[PDB]
Amino acid sequence: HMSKHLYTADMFTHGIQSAAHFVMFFAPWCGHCQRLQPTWNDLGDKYNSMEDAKVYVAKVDCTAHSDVCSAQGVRGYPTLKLFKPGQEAVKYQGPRDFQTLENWMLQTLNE
Repeated sequence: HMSKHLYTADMFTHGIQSAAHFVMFFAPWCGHCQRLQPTWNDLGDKYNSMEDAKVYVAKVDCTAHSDVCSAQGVRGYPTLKLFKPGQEAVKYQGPRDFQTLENWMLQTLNE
């Protein structure tokens, strides 16, 4: 369930410079991260396949890429960041249900 929408370090570095990304930094031992996996998969399934996609939904396993999580100043798990090419990243804080996540992502995209 956590295998879906996983990015490599290289995919992350280039992806966040090519298009908007809502990225989940997580750990397999993170209980909140586990419960969030199915919602994040739905978000990815809906948006990552869209034609002419303006946003992409991805994951970075911190236990696989500690160097990436360190560089992103990750504090606590999961950490939800929206990256926009050129602009500065925004850490999401708030309820983690599908409707709220989607609405915040959409509002934050056009700012």
